[PDB]
Amino acid sequence: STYADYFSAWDKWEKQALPGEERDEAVSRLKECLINNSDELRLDRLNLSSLPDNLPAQITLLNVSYNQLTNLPELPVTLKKLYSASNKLSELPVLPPALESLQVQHNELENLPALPDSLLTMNISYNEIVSLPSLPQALKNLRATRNFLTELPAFNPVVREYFFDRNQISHIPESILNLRNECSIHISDNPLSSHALPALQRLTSSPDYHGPRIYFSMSD
Repeated sequence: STYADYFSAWDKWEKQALPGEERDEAVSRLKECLINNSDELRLDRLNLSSLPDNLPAQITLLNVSYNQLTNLPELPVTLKKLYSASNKLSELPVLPPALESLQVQHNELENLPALPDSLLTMNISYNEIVSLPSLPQALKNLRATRNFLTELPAFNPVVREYFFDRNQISHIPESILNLRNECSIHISDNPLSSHALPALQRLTSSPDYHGPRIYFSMSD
């Protein structure tokens, strides 16, 4: 993509702004990013209902959080960090092959696309997701609070944190019990069996307990 191609598409895109929509500011930022050949582009809090199709191809970080987006365009193949939290996305495009961070919390997602093996961190909290695709083994931080998952996924001592608070999980599987002290699993506010709380209360506070750190209620 050439210089006139970019300025062209961005300039036309800016023309169709609603009142209150900061596409002017967005284009300034787009132009700044291309001129300086920058790795980062931040278009957060610009009241945007969409993005122009052609983002700068060299970017490694894209932040479009806090807008009113409904869809994201195809993403730069080079992208390592995508923040698009607090929008209205109903689905995500295919993810850049080497993405390392995915922050899409507070959207309207129902499904996730395939997750790159490079993924290290993801927050998908406050969406309407019901199942998870296969998880990257490299993944160390997954926040998924307030979705509608009906079960937990199946998982050297690296620090690992899984947040599944406020889902629809009803079964604590034996696979949790085989994780070790380095994994933390947050599981409060799920429709688990009446018995799960006191049962996990006595299990985890025991003198001889080995197994993941489990947070399983609201201090109850």
